[PDB]
Amino acid sequence: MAQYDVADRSAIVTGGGSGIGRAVALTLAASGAAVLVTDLNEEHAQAVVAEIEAAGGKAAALAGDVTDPAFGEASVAAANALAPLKIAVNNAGIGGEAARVGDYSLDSWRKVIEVNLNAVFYGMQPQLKAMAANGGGAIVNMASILGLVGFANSSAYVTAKHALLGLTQNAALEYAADKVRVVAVGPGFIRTPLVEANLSAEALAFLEGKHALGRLGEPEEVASLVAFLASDAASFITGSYHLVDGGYTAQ
Amino acid sequence: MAQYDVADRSAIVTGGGSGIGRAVALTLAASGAAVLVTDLNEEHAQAVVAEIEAAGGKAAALAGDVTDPAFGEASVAAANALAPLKIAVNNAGIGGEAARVGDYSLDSWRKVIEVNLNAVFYGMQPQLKAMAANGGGAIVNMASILGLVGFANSSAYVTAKHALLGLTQNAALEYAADKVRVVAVGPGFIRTPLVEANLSAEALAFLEGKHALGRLGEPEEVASLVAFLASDAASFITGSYHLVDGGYTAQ
Amino acid sequence: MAQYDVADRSAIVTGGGSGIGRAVALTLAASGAAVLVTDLNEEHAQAVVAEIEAAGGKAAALAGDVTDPAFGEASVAAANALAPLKIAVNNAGIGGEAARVGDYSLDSWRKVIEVNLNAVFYGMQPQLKAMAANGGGAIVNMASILGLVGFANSSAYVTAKHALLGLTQNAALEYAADKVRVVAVGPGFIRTPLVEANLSAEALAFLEGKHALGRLGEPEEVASLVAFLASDAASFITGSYHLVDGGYTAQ
Amino acid sequence: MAQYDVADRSAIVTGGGSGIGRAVALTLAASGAAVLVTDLNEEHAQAVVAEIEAAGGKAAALAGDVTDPAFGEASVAAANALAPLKIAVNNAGIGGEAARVGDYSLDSWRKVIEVNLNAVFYGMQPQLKAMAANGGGAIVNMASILGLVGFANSSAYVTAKHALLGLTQNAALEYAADKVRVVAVGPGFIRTPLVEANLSAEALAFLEGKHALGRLGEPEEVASLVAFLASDAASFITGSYHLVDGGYTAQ
Ligand SMILES: NC(=O)c1ccc[n+]([C@@H]2O[C@H](COP(=O)([O-])OP(=O)(O)OC[C@H]3O[C@@H](n4cnc5c(N)ncnc54)[C@H](O)[C@@H]3O)[C@@H](O)[C@H]2O)c1
Ligand SMILES: NC(=O)c1ccc[n+]([C@@H]2O[C@H](COP(=O)([O-])OP(=O)(O)OC[C@H]3O[C@@H](n4cnc5c(N)ncnc54)[C@H](O)[C@@H]3O)[C@@H](O)[C@H]2O)c1
Ligand SMILES: NC(=O)c1ccc[n+]([C@@H]2O[C@H](COP(=O)([O-])OP(=O)(O)OC[C@H]3O[C@@H](n4cnc5c(N)ncnc54)[C@H](O)[C@@H]3O)[C@@H](O)[C@H]2O)c1
Ligand SMILES: NC(=O)c1ccc[n+]([C@@H]2O[C@H](COP(=O)([O-])OP(=O)(O)OC[C@H]3O[C@@H](n4cnc5c(N)ncnc54)[C@H](O)[C@@H]3O)[C@@H](O)[C@H]2O)c1
Ligand SMILES: [Zn+2]
Ligand SMILES: [Zn+2]
Ligand SMILES: [Zn+2]
Ligand SMILES: [Zn+2]
Ligand SMILES: [Zn+2]
Ligand SMILES: [Zn+2]
Ligand SMILES: [Zn+2]
Ligand SMILES: [Zn+2]
Ligand SMILES: [Zn+2]
Ligand SMILES: [Zn+2]
Repeated sequence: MAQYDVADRSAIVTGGGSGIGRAVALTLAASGAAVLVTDLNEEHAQAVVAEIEAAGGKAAALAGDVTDPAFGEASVAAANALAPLKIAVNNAGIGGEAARVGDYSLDSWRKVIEVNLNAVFYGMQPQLKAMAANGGGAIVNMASILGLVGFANSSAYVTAKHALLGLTQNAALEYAADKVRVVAVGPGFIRTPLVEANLSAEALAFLEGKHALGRLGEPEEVASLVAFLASDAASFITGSYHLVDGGYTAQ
Repeated sequence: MAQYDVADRSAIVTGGGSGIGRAVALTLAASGAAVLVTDLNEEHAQAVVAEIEAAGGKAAALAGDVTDPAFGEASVAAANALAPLKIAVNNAGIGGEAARVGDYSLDSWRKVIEVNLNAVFYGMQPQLKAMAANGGGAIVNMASILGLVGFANSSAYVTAKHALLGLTQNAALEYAADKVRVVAVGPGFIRTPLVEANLSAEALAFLEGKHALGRLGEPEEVASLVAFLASDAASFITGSYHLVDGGYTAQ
Repeated sequence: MAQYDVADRSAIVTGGGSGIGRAVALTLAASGAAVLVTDLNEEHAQAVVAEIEAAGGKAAALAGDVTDPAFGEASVAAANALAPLKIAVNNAGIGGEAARVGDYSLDSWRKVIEVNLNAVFYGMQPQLKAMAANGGGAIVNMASILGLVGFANSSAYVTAKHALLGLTQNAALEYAADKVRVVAVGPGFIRTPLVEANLSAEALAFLEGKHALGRLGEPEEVASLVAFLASDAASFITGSYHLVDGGYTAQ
Repeated sequence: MAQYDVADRSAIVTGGGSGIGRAVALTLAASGAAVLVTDLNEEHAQAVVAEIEAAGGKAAALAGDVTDPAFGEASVAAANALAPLKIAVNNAGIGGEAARVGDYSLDSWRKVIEVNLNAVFYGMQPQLKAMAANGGGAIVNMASILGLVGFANSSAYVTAKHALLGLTQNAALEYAADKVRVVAVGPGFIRTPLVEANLSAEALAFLEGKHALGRLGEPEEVASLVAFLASDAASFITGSYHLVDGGYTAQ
């Protein structure tokens, strides 16, 4: 019977057509949030919107690329047109080329920075200004355990994640006075069916060994934290990093 | 309309007679938890159980000293009477003398360690075993911003809150496989009646400037995070540190 | 009267003609390091080389832009031509537009990222492979206290410097087997010529008041740490972040 | 040919008789420091002074228990007699029992805390006062990787070392005005001869795998960083925690 004060407000969830973003959208809607579900995938974004409408919640699907600053502008105006924008979850992420730092391809590095960092930046610009004018809010940026620690062959990913904590802090420092809070969430390895369906049974069991809890997290487990940080309950929580990693980074 | 997944179990709130402890007990009871308010101050702890009971909640008081390991054994029994124990908040803490390391009294150092660190460990011992026995749960150790950063003339206090992150980290690693989660919460300067009663207007301002949000935090604001990480919704969050600091440590 | 085990090997130092990168190159070459001083400003790189050679040290200038991957291929080759490349200090950086996250120029954001992060990555690529090749070495990345904590209106910079900590961690993990150590250094505010030149005395004062020591650092004071980490003495130090901030991030 | 600007003054190295304390004494002395080995083992402390005078340096033993505040007072008198005290390494530490938090021996916990933390504090009080009067100095506090991250079954230790970073921060803030620097070192697992002696082949192989460099640290490698941070070359470094771990904490 978990419910969060996220009503009477619109909420953007970028990359919300699948996995953790989906879990976020559904959870936020199911506490009364007007959820603008944005994604490169028009059809997934609609497929989610349909569940939220079917569950009894308001939700709308903008399709687009977060690397387009204009698309960030157009997700804020679409959200504001459901309810005042008072929530943004910059979740949309790709995993990138699997290569060492000396072998990493300059286009693949640049792509991973563009999406996992710069698109969060482009998205935040019209989120901060909207929330700031309409009296306050909460931006949740989707980082990782790998915004704190390393993992071999995922340098660009590791690097992007790490960058987010600094942009999170700075946005939080700058817009605290406008009562717009900015936090970062830091999951351990989550069973997003991309992961499940990409990994061998041997590989899955290895990562499982990295986390003290002895499993991978579920999307719903990240969403619950995101929803809490996005709520009025977390009114004193800004600029900070929050792990959901079943004890990965504790050793 | 915030509500947390803590029903059908007992919660020990140490130093729950007053301040953030009192906010926590209130907030935990209100969502269905059976709260054992433990305090030195038997009557404070009673006063709090009444508000719970006059709000429809369930709760009992136990007066004792967390510095006595026995009292921590006795707190777990008393809680497990009410319902199976699955939450414990080690919240009880004290200020200690206002001095520089080189001028610190060997008693005030030893005292602040004993209460603010050792007593947290003493309570944890039975807390863990009892939670493991009954298939798992959640321990939230009340730390601070000052378990991460310094404050001048509060060495003993800062040292103790730093310590708590390690204890938290080890306990989480060691009892993951028992589904017993352990986390720590770092508030910024909270507006308790003792802080309101102690601070000059000038000193109060100075601390406000140090927080990005441009105010001290309210107890209910710490209470909310604690209730969430104590809840089933936080089932993948363990060993981690969680700030509720209004952007104090983001600069 | 300090000396460093940095002899019989070549040492790239990006941003070499000015402030901190200059001090690095001096300190390294004064312990017998063959210093390639690389920089946009040919004639600034030349003026440092001369100071080295004048003190007895072996140094070469190679003016260009680190935002060209070609110019890190070339910088390495021209280092290997003096002595085996066993040291690289990715020090070159820029500050970017003084503006809020919401108002931040996209041009300036991408230009601050490019120099401070991507160029570090482009120049680390051949560095890593080159040092791996001459049976080991050490890369030092010039981050900041602002890879740890925020400073408002410098979001891009802060974001960039935060990123380096991940890249650094990932490089280290990935090339530890090949005995190539990677480490970040985090200075606080340093009185470079350009910092002394553009700060007003009022600004300068305010900053000194945020550092415990009550002054800004000197470049001499950053180069020593850089030199030590880049030496054979720091043989068991890889992947870690080392603050030279006069107590700035301790509060 | 590494040398450190640690001359024209006395150093305290507590635990200076064996392992990382012994390596520290040897390294400091060689660069013109007048070392006061202080240790429990009367003999071992003397055998280290002998190695120091044999290589040509200046050194004195003083056998005692750091847990005795008076012995700190006496150690500092002894140092101030050799030369004005401007180094203090609080190196002296013990393991405690290998048990879970819930089963952990209450005296073994209290013992560990007493030495690893409180003794460092007891010792610091006269260290700090003496260094402020005689125009500044440095205090290196020996922490560990286990001051940041957990290790299963060593909870009292992990706790004690975490605590050191708080004490280290606070001291640093309070006496920065008096030019007393306070830092912490975090070694990874170090194959000191006592550790060479107590590990099975199976257990040593397990720890080596946890370190990116794929071997345990040598005590000379920890000795070098301690020496640097203690030196005039580190004059803008205070309040900070310096890992020498072999990439242990970078994953
Ligand atoms: N183990 C994990 O899965 C894990 C752990 C930590 C953090 N994360 C982060 O969580 C977020 C979501 O991860 P996930 O595992 O749920 O991913 P996913 O692959 O399941 O879904 C991500 C969605 O992002 C969308 N997307 C990609 N690029 C886009 C772009 N340029 N514009 C718009 N939409 C775009 C895709 O359509 C996709 O549906 C990412 O930021 C990821 O980095 C994932
Ligand atoms: N500024 C703040 O108020 C602030 C900020 C961050 C963290 N905290 C932490 O929150 C916790 C609660 O602090 P607060 O501000 O609500 O203070 P408080 O004094 O208002 O409440 C603390 C309660 O703990 C009890 N207590 C103290 N020592 C005890 C002992 N040995 N045995 C049993 N009960 C004992 C007291 O009787 C008191 O009722 C402490 O750990 C404190 O350090 C407080
Ligand atoms: N307060 C400070 O000065 C301070 C403190 C912390 C960190 N840092 C970092 O230290 C490094 C040096 O900064 P600084 O203070 O010495 O500044 P600086 O301007 O004095 O030195 C930077 C040098 O890099 C050169 N440069 C810039 N872009 C380049 C490019 N694309 N290719 C080649 N050369 C280029 C400049 O011409 C200059 O010689 C940077 O990474 C900076 O962020 C500086
Ligand atoms: N693997 C490692 O060796 C390692 C890694 C990281 C941190 N550390 C820390 O490094 C420090 C030195 O440990 P070590 O590896 O040299 O261990 P060690 O046991 O070889 O040396 C510790 C020394 O301290 C002395 N000592 C102990 N209690 C004392 C007391 N009360 N008063 C005076 N002297 C006392 C002992 O006689 C001994 O010579 C400790 O603080 C330890 O926790 C050790
Ligand atoms: Zn389509
Ligand atoms: Zn599909
Ligand atoms: Zn499944
Ligand atoms: Zn109030
Ligand atoms: Zn700070
Ligand atoms: Zn030119
Ligand atoms: Zn010029
Ligand atoms: Zn000057
Ligand atoms: Zn050996
Ligand atoms: Zn780790």
